Amino acid sequence: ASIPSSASVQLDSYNYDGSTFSGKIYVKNIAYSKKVTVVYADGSDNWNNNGNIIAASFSGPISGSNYEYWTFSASVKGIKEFYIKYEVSGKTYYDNNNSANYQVST
Repeated sequence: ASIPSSASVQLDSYNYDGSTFSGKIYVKNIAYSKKVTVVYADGSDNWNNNGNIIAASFSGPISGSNYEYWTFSASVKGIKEFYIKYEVSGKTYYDNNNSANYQVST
């Protein structure tokens, strides 16, 4: 089957409660030196020409497909919007709704 659809990467899911972020990601292995970077926007709603990034960490290869599987927990004090970036030591892409921002269910 063909996994890629949105981009090289697609957001799996994340959780929230009080002030807590816990997120994991579903992305293809292009090369090896990859660095997955969250950009999740503050409780001001969207970036004021800023770049609030928090690096995600790989958990392991996704058994059953040619993809990798990323996880991390974050202490966020105020979030509202976001999009996750796929930054590679060769390329860069974006997983972002359509062309705007993911609204965080707060």
